[PDB]
Amino acid sequence: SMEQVAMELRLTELTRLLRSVLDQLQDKDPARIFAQPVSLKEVPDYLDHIKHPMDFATMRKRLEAQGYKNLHEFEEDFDLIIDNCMKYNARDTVFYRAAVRLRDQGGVVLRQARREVDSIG
Repeated sequence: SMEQVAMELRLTELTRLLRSVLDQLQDKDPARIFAQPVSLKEVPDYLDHIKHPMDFATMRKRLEAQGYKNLHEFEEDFDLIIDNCMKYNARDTVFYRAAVRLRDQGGVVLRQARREVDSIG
């Protein structure tokens, strides 16, 4: 149908907007602490602590399969990256501090993406 195709053009455009959001959020992590999954070879107990691991490469794979239906789902994944880090790592670590900075900095980007999604439909 024509409706299904119109829908698919909107998801494609949302995917387009979310890709730009993702790049902007990832720039706020120049150390690349959040680029890749936590290694289970290097942190063998990780899944005993963290039930839903997340990272920017995993988000990108979902993104390119158009697996984000709306901004809320994309934000959920971003929040996992931060929230998992802040639990597993203590307050006085470079990792925890990097998460705080990414949250703070990403907030600005997410604030305007929400306006852009509502605005453009």
